[PDB]
Amino acid sequence: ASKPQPIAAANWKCNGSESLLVPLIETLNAATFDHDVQCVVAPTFLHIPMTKARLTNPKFQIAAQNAITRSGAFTGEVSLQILKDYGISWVVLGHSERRLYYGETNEIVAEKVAQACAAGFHVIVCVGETNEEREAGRTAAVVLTQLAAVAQKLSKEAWSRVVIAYEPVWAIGTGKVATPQQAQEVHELLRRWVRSKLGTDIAAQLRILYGGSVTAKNARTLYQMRDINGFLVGGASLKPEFVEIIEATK
Amino acid sequence: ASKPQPIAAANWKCNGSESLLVPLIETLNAATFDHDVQCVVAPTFLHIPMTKARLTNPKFQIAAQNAITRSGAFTGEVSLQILKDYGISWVVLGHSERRLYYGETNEIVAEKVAQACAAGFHVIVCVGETNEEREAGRTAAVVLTQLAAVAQKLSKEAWSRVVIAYEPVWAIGTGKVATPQQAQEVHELLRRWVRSKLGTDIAAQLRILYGGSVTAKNARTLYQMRDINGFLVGGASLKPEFVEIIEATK
Ligand SMILES: O=S(=O)(O)CCCSc1nc2ccccc2s1
Repeated sequence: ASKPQPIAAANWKCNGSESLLVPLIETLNAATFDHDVQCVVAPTFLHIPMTKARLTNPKFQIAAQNAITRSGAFTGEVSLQILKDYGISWVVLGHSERRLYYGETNEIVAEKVAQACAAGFHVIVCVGETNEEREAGRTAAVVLTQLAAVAQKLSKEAWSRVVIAYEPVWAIGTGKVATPQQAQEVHELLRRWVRSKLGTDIAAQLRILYGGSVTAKNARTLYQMRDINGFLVGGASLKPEFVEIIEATK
Repeated sequence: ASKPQPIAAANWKCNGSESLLVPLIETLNAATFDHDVQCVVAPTFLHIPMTKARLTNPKFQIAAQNAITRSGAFTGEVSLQILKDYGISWVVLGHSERRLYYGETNEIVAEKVAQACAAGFHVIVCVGETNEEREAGRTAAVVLTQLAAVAQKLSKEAWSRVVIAYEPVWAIGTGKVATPQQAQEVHELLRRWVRSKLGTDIAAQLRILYGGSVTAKNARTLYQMRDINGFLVGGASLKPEFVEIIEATK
């Protein structure tokens, strides 16, 4: 029925410096919103400590940009347990960049999401087709296969901590945002699939966010679509306009 | 010639928590090392901040366990520039776990090392052959090709900030503890290659660290080997025992 609580998530990706983030964080702290909205900021692992120490806005949660399922002999990686111990309860998993550059198959992503949910994390699970896949008319087949791989490892209860982020690969950092119709069409497909497998309530309460060239200028029109519950913001999240994007979820 | 300054590096891998690392750090801080030695601790990115704010032992430098060549749209990753801005001047690259689980090829490792050196970092370059490769009699071909790949991208002057770590992946991967003799067998060929391809000066100043199983029990015997200049320690580097391992390089 009515839309669940919206989410405005910032993916700073592999960017940042203390001198840059300090002022940015202060802007976030001074920002107020008159509607219920879950704001999220995902710094690089290296910047999580300074962010957690400085960010005070209660409507904000800190998320890691990735994580592996187990602590151990995995040089260079950061596990969910390590993040949990540090007080981080949100995490982005399966980002297109990780599926494409760092060998994250649908199954690997699913294992990550499964362990994250079991660990009590709110997970922003990313899905999305490439330009070639959309041109070949494989969009639905692709995103449903990505989502299905994850769902198969989750229990019914786990969905209360699951968030889906649809980011068409052709819309990431290209300045070519999906039209409201294009986004709505996929969000519908995703939610309808979830409903067929998990029921009315879970499908209705599920937040499905759009990501890919989202800006303060195109955010409002996108958010008004019936099946869009917020955004995963890349480039514009490291700018002051990110506050306007949040306001766009009112 | 005499051995150059030894290095005792701790690779904490994907392990750590405030409760574990604080006591260990203060234990390292309390220890006093009378000889010339470069100590290194490589915490996960998440723990680098607490380590930098707490580590005081004068013999220590803090290193990252990995890094990518550039900042940008690489969700989950940390770039060399972000680390440098944070004040981290040491980095481990090409560790077997990344070459095996995260598809880091010789070219990828070589490129990372080249940009690292260009960025002014001291780099611990990891090389090593698997059990299969060793059983096929390919130890030399494998490790030297890995080393050659990185060597081709560097200039002679860069080696002053390069460090090689030999990982007997064949031993680690089979749950075995390589003997000082098996360790030295590879260090001998590694230095022979460096001596003939890069120069007598480079070979004499180059630290070639043993990255196999090192504990307070076998550290001294390993360091006694002619071509071993220290270690890249695993599990034991997370224990107070690491103090004795460092002392074994005297
Ligand atoms: O060479 S293989 O690909 O068969 C094994 C590589 C070791 S990676 C892994 N190590 C552990 C250890 C405990 C639990 C789960 C895992 S996955």
